[PDB]
Amino acid sequence: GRHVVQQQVQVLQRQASDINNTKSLPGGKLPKPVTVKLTDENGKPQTYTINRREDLMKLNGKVLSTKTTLGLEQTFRLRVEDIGGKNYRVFYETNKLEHHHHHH
Repeated sequence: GRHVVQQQVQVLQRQASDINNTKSLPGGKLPKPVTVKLTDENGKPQTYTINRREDLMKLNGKVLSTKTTLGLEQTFRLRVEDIGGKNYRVFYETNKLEHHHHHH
């Protein structure tokens, strides 16, 4: 359902936090790989292995689909951005229901 996205993206925001709080080996590679799992808009869970802090950027641009009862399946997009020296934050953008942003 929609909670798949809401859970996976939320935990990913925490994942980024872990990655961001974890020290990195020369190059920006991470001590220990983290498994992040996103379900694409077609409904297939893809498991990404974060071996470097920069792997967070791989997730930016990911598309999710949200199936909700009493509504419709909306397209959600995974967005990650830089906040510091190889430090990235995660959130989700929804262009299907725009309250302030307009598509360019």
